[PDB]
Amino acid sequence: IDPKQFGKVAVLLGGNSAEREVSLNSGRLVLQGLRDAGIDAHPFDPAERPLAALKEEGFVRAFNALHGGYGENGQIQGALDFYGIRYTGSGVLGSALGLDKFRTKLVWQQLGIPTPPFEAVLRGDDYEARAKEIVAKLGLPLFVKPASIKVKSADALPAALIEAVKFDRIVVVEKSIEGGGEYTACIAGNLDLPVIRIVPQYLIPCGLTADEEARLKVLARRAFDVLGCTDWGRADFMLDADGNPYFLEVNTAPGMTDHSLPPKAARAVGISYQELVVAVLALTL
Repeated sequence: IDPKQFGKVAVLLGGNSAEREVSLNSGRLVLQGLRDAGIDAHPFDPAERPLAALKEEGFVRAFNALHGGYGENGQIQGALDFYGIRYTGSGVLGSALGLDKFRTKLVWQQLGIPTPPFEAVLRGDDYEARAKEIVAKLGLPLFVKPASIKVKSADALPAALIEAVKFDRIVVVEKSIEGGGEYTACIAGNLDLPVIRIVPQYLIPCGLTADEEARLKVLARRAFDVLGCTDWGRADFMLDADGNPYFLEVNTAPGMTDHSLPPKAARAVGISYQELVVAVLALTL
């Protein structure tokens, strides 16, 4: 790909979210890789510059290296769509739905994409009542995940429901999957990237058979695509003790630091950092 085909590129980085510092780190490295590949790239921090400057300064496309908040929830995607600026990763629906664990899991359940069973808790519920019904119906341990804390005993759940409804009007109480591990499949166009095991480090080889890895990647890519997400991201999943997968969530704005997942997945099969960034930007052509 001739670098001049990309035109003038903005690397979106920084922003106003809690994850600002990680985004600066991603962005600085994406910018450098693009510039090393000959691409006319420039940083653009939307916490500090007005979004209209993109059109006014002739930027034709953006590599989005923002994390969290408006960088990942469809807001900046919508605003860029409106200004005619192409960008990496998922459009408005994919991004909005991808950050919404509740609706992601409803879509999955209805389309047969396996995902851990769960109950919803809503700001204003009888917290003490629900806890009782939820532990009875689902078991322990549970995870309390605000839609947009691990709980191991029944009487600890109320306090966690009270606390988690402070962060979202909708709280997903999810059954924990035991005995298999946590994994992630990085998605970057048609690049064939290996499954990574996540140890709460990132572990390659993930320790599954090549056949299992191959079928889980197809399934992962489907879990991602059915939400409207396209081109670039991750799908996280648990395996139970027999190797049955359960998808947890997707990520539509993955880290691009030197210690982030996709660079580690890429390097493991001989794809350099620079090649990864160029290929992900290439999808916007």
